[PDB]
Amino acid sequence: LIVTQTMKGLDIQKVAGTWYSLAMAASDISLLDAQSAPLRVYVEELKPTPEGDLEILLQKWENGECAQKKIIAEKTKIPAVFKIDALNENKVLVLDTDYKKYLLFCMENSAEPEQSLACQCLVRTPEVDDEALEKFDKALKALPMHIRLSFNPTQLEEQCHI
Repeated sequence: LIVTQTMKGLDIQKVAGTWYSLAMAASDISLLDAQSAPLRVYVEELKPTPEGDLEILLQKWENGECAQKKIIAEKTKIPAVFKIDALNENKVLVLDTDYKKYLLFCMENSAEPEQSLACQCLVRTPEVDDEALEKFDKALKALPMHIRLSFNPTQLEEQCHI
């Protein structure tokens, strides 16, 4: 309810497998600032369960080391929207995907006021996808982002993007 872009007809089973966090954007600079900033997470694999929840394997720079983490995004009644438990619990939205090349998604808080939001362009291969990046930029102009990060094919192949 800042993000009002979801993918129609999402088949969550088809997002299974390998992904690369080619680009990231966020509403607040401090969310993506340093290696260890809170939302600087690098996706490695999407694992939908048979019951339709979404597990996410990612890397996070935790204590001077690139750490391995597993999150479960629980399904909702909207197939493009998932929910994560926490103090504040946060929605994950799938904005758009072709399954085979790119997926765009955003993470937001239920706050108020306090927009607060981060989005990624995920790609299947360690390549700069011009088309994906255009679509990411379109989805973003509707949103109030203040930091934007981009990674090259060498960094994409490194734990925690170098």
